[PDB]
Amino acid sequence: GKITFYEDRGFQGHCYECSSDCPNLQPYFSRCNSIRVDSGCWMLYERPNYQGHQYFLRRGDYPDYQQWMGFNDSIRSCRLIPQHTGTFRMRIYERDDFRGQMSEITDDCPSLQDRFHLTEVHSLNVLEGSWVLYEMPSYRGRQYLLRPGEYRRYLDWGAMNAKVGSLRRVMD
Repeated sequence: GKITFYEDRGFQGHCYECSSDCPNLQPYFSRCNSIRVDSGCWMLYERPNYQGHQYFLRRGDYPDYQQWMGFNDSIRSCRLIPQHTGTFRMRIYERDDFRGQMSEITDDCPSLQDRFHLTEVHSLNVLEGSWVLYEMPSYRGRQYLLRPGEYRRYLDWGAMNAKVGSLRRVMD
């Protein structure tokens, strides 16, 4: 994977090229107002150690931070997301700790409201592949990376509430 961070918009100013996970990008650049992703699927984070607002980016040019639905120009850590192939799989649950009704999801869902008549998910279990959870339908709003593993409370994917609008498999 290869991603380049620019301090100013329109691919101007001090920049930095990255090809791996980095838990603290501050030793390399101070702010980010545009990005070129040459390859790889990336999750970017507002704060060091993969904290704060999260943003999903794939190959392409992003001339302003609005293009990754940014809240501000802070990008201080990043993950190169492993690219799974074949069946992605996750189980979603109505209640904490894998309780309540369970639904299995093995494809993209642009509206959990349309598919399940749900506005919230309170726990989920990611069995295969990485995913991005979105606050709003059609892959909009706040974003949260779901790697394989257990998420027994919504707090575990970094959200401040259980609102879930859409879910996307991380694919190139």
